[PDB]
Amino acid sequence: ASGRFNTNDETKRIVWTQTAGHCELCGTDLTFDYRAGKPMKWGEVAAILPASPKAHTNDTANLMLLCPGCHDKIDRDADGYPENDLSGLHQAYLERIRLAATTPDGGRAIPLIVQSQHFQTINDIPVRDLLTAMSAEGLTAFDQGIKIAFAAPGPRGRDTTYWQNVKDSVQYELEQQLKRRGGTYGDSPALAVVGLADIPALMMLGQSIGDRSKRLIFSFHREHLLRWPDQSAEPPSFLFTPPPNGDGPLALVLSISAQVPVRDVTDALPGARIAELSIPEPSYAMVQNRRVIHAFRDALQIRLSQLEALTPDPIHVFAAIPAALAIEFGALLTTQHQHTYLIFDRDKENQDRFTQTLQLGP
Amino acid sequence: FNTNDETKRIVWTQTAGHCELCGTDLTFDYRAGKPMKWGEVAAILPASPKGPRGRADHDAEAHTNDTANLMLLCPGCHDKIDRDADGYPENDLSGLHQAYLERIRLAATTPDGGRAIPLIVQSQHFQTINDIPVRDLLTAMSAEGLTAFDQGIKIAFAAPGPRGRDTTYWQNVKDSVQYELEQQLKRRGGTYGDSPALAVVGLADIPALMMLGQSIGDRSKRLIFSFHREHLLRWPDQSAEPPSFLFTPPPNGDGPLALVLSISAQVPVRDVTDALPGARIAELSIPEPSYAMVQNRRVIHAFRDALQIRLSQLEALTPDPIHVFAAIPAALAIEFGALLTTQHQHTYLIFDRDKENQDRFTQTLQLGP
Amino acid sequence: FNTNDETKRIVWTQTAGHCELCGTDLTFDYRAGKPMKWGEVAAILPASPKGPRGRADHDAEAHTNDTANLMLLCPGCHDKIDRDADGYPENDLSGLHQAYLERIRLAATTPDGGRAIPLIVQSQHFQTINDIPVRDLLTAMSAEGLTAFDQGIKIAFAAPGPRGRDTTYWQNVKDSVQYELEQQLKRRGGTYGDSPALAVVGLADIPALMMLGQSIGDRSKRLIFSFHREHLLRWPDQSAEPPSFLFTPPPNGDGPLALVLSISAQVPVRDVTDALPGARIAELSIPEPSYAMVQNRRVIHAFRDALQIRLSQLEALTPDPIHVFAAIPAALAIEFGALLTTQHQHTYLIFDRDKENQDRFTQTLQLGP
Amino acid sequence: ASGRFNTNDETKRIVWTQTAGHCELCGTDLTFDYRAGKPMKWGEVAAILPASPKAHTNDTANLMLLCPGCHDKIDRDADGYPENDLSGLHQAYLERIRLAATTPDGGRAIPLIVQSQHFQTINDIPVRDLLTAMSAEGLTAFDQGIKIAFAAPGPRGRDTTYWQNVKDSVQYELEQQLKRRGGTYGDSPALAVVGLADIPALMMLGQSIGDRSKRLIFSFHREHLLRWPDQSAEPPSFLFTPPPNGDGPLALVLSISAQVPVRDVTDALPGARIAELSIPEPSYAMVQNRRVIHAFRDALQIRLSQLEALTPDPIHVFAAIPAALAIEFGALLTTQHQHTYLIFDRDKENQDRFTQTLQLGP
DNA sequence: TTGCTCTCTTAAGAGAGCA
DNA sequence: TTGCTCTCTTAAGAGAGCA
Ligand SMILES: Nc1nc2c(ncn2[C@@H]2O[C@@H]3COP(=O)(O)O[C@@H]4[C@H](O)[C@@H](COP(=O)(O)O[C@H]3[C@H]2O)O[C@H]4n2cnc3c(N)ncnc32)c(=O)[nH]1
Ligand SMILES: Nc1nc2c(ncn2[C@@H]2O[C@@H]3COP(=O)(O)O[C@@H]4[C@H](O)[C@@H](COP(=O)(O)O[C@H]3[C@H]2O)O[C@H]4n2cnc3c(N)ncnc32)c(=O)[nH]1
Ligand SMILES: Nc1nc2c(ncn2[C@@H]2O[C@@H]3COP(=O)(O)O[C@@H]4[C@H](O)[C@@H](COP(=O)(O)O[C@H]3[C@H]2O)O[C@H]4n2cnc3c(N)ncnc32)c(=O)[nH]1
Ligand SMILES: Nc1nc2c(ncn2[C@@H]2O[C@@H]3COP(=O)(O)O[C@@H]4[C@H](O)[C@@H](COP(=O)(O)O[C@H]3[C@H]2O)O[C@H]4n2cnc3c(N)ncnc32)c(=O)[nH]1
Ligand SMILES: [Zn+2]
Ligand SMILES: [Zn+2]
Ligand SMILES: [Zn+2]
Ligand SMILES: [Zn+2]
Repeated sequence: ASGRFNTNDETKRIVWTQTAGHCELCGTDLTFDYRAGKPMKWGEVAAILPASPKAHTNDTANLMLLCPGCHDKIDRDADGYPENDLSGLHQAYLERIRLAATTPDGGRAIPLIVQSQHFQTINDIPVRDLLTAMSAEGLTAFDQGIKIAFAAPGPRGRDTTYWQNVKDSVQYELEQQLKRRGGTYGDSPALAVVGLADIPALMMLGQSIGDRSKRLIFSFHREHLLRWPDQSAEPPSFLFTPPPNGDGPLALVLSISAQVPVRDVTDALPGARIAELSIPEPSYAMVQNRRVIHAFRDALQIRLSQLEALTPDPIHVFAAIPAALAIEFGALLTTQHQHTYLIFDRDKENQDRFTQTLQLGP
Repeated sequence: FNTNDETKRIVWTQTAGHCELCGTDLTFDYRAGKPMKWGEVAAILPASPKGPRGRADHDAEAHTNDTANLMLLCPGCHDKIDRDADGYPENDLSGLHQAYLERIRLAATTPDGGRAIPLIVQSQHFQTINDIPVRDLLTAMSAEGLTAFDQGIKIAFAAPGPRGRDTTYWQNVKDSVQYELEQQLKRRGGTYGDSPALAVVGLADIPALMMLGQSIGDRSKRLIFSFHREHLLRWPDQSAEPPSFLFTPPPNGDGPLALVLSISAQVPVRDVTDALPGARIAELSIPEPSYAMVQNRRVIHAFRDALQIRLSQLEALTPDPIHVFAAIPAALAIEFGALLTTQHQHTYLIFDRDKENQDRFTQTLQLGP
Repeated sequence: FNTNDETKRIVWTQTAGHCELCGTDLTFDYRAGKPMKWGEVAAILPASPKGPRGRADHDAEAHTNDTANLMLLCPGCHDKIDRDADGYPENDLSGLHQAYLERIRLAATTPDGGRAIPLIVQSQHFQTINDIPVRDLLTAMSAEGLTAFDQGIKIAFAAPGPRGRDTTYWQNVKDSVQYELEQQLKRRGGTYGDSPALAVVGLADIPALMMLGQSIGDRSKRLIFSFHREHLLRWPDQSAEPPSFLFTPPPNGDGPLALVLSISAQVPVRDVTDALPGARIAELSIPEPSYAMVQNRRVIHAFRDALQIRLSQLEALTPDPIHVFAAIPAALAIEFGALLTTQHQHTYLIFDRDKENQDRFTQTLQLGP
Repeated sequence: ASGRFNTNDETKRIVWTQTAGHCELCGTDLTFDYRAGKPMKWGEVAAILPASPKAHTNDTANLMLLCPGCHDKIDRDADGYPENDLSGLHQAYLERIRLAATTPDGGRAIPLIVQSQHFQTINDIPVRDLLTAMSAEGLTAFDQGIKIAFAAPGPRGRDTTYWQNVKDSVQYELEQQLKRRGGTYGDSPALAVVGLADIPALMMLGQSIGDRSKRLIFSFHREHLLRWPDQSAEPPSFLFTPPPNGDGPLALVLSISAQVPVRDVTDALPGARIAELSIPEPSYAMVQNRRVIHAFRDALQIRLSQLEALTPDPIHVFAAIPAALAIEFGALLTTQHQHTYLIFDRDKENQDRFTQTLQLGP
């Protein structure tokens, strides 16, 4: 349409970069020639047009990149300016490109390693291993990682005070690091967390971090370490057997890492009515990727909704589950609603007898 | 063995002139104000096989101008990846490169979808951090073609005090929804015009989110978004078919009418009748209650349609208030509120789980006229 | 013409291995976890006279190892100053260089002064942004030798609602001072030990800051800091002599006893008697009321001593409450509160300016037993 | 004392850098030899000692730099480890060095230029000029500056609605940019602001920004532009003449840029009782540095405390003051306390007649 | 078993005949 | 009046005789 707008080569380079080399009206990639091995004729495969009718109309930011076909459908005056205003559409297009181009700063993250004193001695997880696993997924620490070890219990054992001090220790550290807002919008950083400790302690870590913020669990794997064994693996089916009817105490057995024998459960809890969540082939190596953790939580909560409806009384939990799953179990039970859960764990200093160690509830 | 000028121009173009590893803008110096191209076109596999990530089986000449091997980096990111090859291996750099490039391509091919005011409303009544990232809402908006003129509004309720969610707490929630939000929309009004749509995501007390919905319904157009435990602000599955919303009508009687919503979880009847003796329970539910069920916005719209039907039926049964006991996702709480704006002008008394009374349901806010 | 290794080692040493223009740590890569020296020793005046800031009268060889011409910079800051010489001229770069070096030298020669918990308490009752920077408190602490194990506690009151500073507002202020703060000190307790001192700075409602002082007095040791309109958290003048705190005793009578504090400004009597008819006014003042008068902590201590005297005298005059009308700096409001902890256990009724009643003084909080 | 701890050269370089090359117990600069032209003997002028008695005792971060004199007063075992723990003192010393080394990120800042439509046309202030003035003082923008121009008034004039829309426009922009927290501690950025507009509008900008945050005013100077004329200049004395006694309206004349004639004040305000704040030599060029602005505010508030005490009635303001001073005047009057001020300004389209244009108050 | 001199590597702008 | 080839500049690590 009538005239054409003139641009020097420097202006062309600027407009091509801020648009990512696509037509702003149809989205066609105007670098097709290069992708094909043909030389780029930058000034032939694109037209540059001011977005507004004819004193910043020529400022680079108010200049548009269009393919020739879309440029030909634009009515223009003898100077190459549009007759109708496309400023809104153009500024919107630039905004979508910037949001995508700035997405890497959405990775700002706090590293957090939590261990028992025992696994810290036998199987220390250094910050370096968490950082490289974080980096490969786009999660970017900006300061020193938090590396915590759960305090050893005194004579009173792991009583309510012990567990409340654990939760305060973890949350004090997290909140200080979650004040370190940054990036394009001032968002709090993401949390990148790995745990290796007894299952009740790991559930208390889940109680501490919750599941209502940008948070990514990582997992320590005997063979693959902090790297995910297989990003393309599909989560397994989580099989459920419902509890028999009766008045005995309700028990939830989680047979994920291994098959828990019923006799060990009824030894610790006489009269137990066992409901069980299992997978077809229990294995210590089952946490192939993060989706497995998400799938476990989804299946678990579906069944806890059924079990909590069955009775007002506590649900007694006997879990053989991987560490990353134990954290997600704790984080799931952080709504306002609180059913009473009594967590049993095997005491390795008392011939692996299931022992009640933790209570979650109102 | 140098990268030619056409290829460097392509690298700058397909990355939009930002660092692929940290997102900083490399086309301008914001400190002193001069346009400048201060990035570096960086090689993943080096020319020298002795360099970082060096390999003997790498034909350097066959890849000098291969943009699969060339990243736009700030000088600092570039200096670090060349000093720590084991920490920044080829396969990890290549995957981040391809992922960065694909996000830009998808933004460039997304058609304009209009404008909206981003609105985040979140509570502090959990015993854990609760925080919706702004970037993630803006990104979900952008995936649908929606842009905004600023990063929008973010309201965080004051936390409960030493007495829990008491009368003062709920006064404060009201003031946040009915005064603070309105004052911030007024200020930003003008930039967005006469009737700007609100792109809204909530994660807050269920009675609060119902009050928000009522307040924003009608007054403004609305595009609902949802926070999801696995997918955050991204819709889990745009192809998922909504579930069936099963309704159970109340028994006949003179007892108080209760509307139970069992969507996130099965609400036990014993807990309703303990709070409201003689309750005549009507229930909306899905076949498999689950926290994860908000798969796409069509799920939200199907809930609305199913409940709009049932609410008019229940208000006919009696002129006395309807008592709500709801285990529902946060986005559905907002939609429930929006149904009560001007049409369903019956009094609704909202019950909620009370951590100060052993998880019993107690009465919180009254909605309606 | 290259900088020798000894001089580069000096540059890295005197800058503590951080970028002199942006403060980033250049001794470590936090993303992937490897110690690495990723900075650059940069020349202000270049070797080539054609380069950025180039000059013909610069003997490059006489300055190759002159640390007055050499800055430790990140690669990005370095790349920008070399691309915009007019935006980053020699005289501006040299001044920032010398200022960076002198701050490090002063920190290194500051003797250890102990530990303290940083505590910021601020309101939202102004019609403008109100925000005390954390860095500035930590820096004032460090100038006195005080360090902390974390950046400390920062409490921001909820803003007034649509009814102004009503009963709900003051309940919330109380909960912030008496529950939120105590819960955060409990959590951080253990790291700081049995009796950790609080390095406290307030900028909040005068009655709130008095309530804070009462709550923190005795319970904990205290190092008071002050926000100043010109100097921020830095003491304006450590050599300034405190002013004389002039006291005017109340007239004899049976009327209500009023304590007027005219330190920031002269409180008009008409405004006291309008709020409290029959008031018998005692007044503490300085010769020249001014918002700027908190020149150093000795000024604060002199106010405390002057007022401790007068408060015991006034409580003897009558067992009925003392009515406070105060135009005082925020740090003195905190100290007033601390005097009322366990010693002055008389009832004090705090009046404040009310924007909802045309700037009249109205009653707010009651302090005491 | 007995043994000595051994370090390789790489460890020495790390310890010297994290301590800034000073003795951690006495603060002596151990780079004295270099400053004198003598070669550095790094291993002779300093000793490196673990801070804690004898498994991170040898980690670089737990290693101390001491001068030989202070090292000799440390009792050590045969391995060179201290017998008493200096970990607390050492970690404190490192913390003070880091706080100083990170001080440049305390400069993160939002640029803000505010102008009238008139001065935007006649004397546009580009962002570049503000940025370079910011940069020279250590203030560092991270995104595009805000550049606002006050809306022209409609038929109703600059009424209360006009002025409330100004204040909302300014505060909306500021607060969005003050969400861009960052740096070491998550602080909101500093505001760097320059105004060039009519004095009432500039006072409304001061009402919008306040004086209770990290904020630095800049000033446009006819000769020196946005750069300060003279950083070493001492502020002038601000002379005050008190108002005569009577019942007429109270007027505050500010004769800073120029001497305001009394007849112009009494023409606009019959019966005016004039109090005046002036300097010895009024001049358009008087804003030599930022301390001048601070000094003006301190002197002004001292006198406003006197005048507001004199009468409950409004104070009528007739100001010939520089633009930067007009902003600080507006920001001063943002406490909870509010006396009524009526601002008169010369109407350049009505032969420069002083005209009441703005009211500040409860 | 540094711990000084000189070569090497990687990025960039500059400019020189020509398009 | 780019708009490809080759030289130039600035930083760094590497390593080679020697300390
Ligand atoms: N076989 C079996 N195991 C049972 C039974 N009843 C309970 N369990 C417990 O389940 C866990 C299974 O081992 P895991 O490696 O899959 O998960 C553990 C667990 O989450 C956490 C703490 O260890 P532990 O107390 O031994 O719990 C073990 C078992 O007692 O950390 C995980 N963990 C432990 N070591 C590692 C490691 N090297 N790598 C990764 N994760 C680890 C029952 O009947 N049978
Ligand atoms: N399981 C269960 N929950 C019940 C029962 N009776 C009442 N409830 C309440 O329903 C909500 C279910 O959690 P949700 O995540 O599906 O939805 C909540 C809700 O819309 C809002 C506020 O949370 P809350 O007050 O805890 O209400 C919770 C429960 O108390 O926000 C949603 N929400 C909370 N956490 C998240 C999260 N991490 N991600 C997304 N949305 C969230 C009953 O019997 N059983
Ligand atoms: N001029 C004047 N002020 C009066 C009168 N009657 C009562 N007042 C109140 O005194 C305070 C004086 O301001 P200040 O800055 O010296 O101290 C305040 C005060 O300690 C706290 C809360 O502010 P506010 O409620 O406005 O109380 C203001 C006034 O209403 O914080 C201090 N504070 C406020 N702003 C700042 C700031 N920018 N920098 C530092 N401290 C600040 C009366 O007749 N006249
Ligand atoms: N001579 C004189 N001036 C009087 C009298 N009564 C009132 N005034 C006003 O004072 C201002 C003095 O000029 P300034 O340059 O020192 O400050 C102005 C003012 O702060 C703002 C708007 O300008 P204006 O409306 O002309 O106010 C002028 C006068 O009317 O911006 C400042 N300003 C204007 N132009 C510039 C500039 N080029 N550079 C810097 N600042 C400027 C009275 O009796 N006599
Ligand atoms: Zn097109
Ligand atoms: Zn980068
Ligand atoms: Zn830097
Ligand atoms: Zn010493």
